[PDB]
Amino acid sequence: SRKKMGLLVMAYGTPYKEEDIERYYTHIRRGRKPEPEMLQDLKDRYEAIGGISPLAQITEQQAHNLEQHLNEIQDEITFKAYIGLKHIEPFIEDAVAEMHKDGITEAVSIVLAPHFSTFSVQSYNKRAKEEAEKLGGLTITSVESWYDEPKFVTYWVDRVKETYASMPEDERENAMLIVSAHSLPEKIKEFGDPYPDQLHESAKLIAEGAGVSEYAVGWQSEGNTPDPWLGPDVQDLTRDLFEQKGYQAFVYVPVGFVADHLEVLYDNDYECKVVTDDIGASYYRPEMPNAKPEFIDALATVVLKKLGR
Ligand SMILES: [Cl-]
Ligand SMILES: [Cl-]
Ligand SMILES: [Co+2]
Ligand SMILES: [Mg+2]
Ligand SMILES: [Mg+2]
Ligand SMILES: [Mg+2]
Repeated sequence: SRKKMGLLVMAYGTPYKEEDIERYYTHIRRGRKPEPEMLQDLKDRYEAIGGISPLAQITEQQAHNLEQHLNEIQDEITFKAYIGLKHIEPFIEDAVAEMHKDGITEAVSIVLAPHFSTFSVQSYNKRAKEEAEKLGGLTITSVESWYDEPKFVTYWVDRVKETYASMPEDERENAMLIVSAHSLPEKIKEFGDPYPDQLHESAKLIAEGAGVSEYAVGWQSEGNTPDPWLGPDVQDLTRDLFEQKGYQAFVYVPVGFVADHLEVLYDNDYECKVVTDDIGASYYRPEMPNAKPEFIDALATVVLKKLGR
């Protein structure tokens, strides 16, 4: 009775083992192999955050729990998850070819990043669709953004409320909430890319829901292309706000990220923590969504809304 549909779950990708780091960052750096000192530094960072292998496992669990949950909560469609990644196998093109090979004719896609950008989401969506077109007989409907899904907002609102409630009274009245996403080159503005506006809306929605009146928006994890990247960076922002108003606690919500990956476990929990430690402020960073049931239900809702179900 049920209609079969592919569920294409797309993400940046993460290395699967230490020996993957070289090829992974080469791919990110557009063919430019990192120098030996950069490779060793990267290996050290991954060791510092508890190792590499749990990273890719999170994406796999998110895709599979999403598949199973979608299949449980409605009775019209049977979904089959396929993971397509940007910077490591299985690549996006590989996943589409496999759906096509398995006889899938209709699919829905979603990127594991809630905010639309021309650089990331649009590019993944275009690549998926071009491959489907090249093969023929397979169509894909693509989710473009989902930062504004109530259930996803609620996830972060609830985590923020819990954090502020755990604070001693003096920190609670002198805390600052920093809401962030991965920086992109500023030149996306040339196309009217709504990515920065969507991060600001994410921050508004989360702060409002949590009852937090003092918050700011920052960016993190900028690459090293020559042209300017979106700022301010979370490290500079933290220090600027501290020098400005003397906050005693900083709460970091990297809403652009969905998992315990390097850019959270290192770029927040180490790099921002260095700054808060230096200024004598408390550091808080609530749990990332990962594959938790509340997050999986939000993602399932997004997918079913996109399909008009
Ligand atoms: Cl959409
Ligand atoms: Cl959008
Ligand atoms: Co990055
Ligand atoms: Mg080894
Ligand atoms: Mg929308
Ligand atoms: Mg960095």
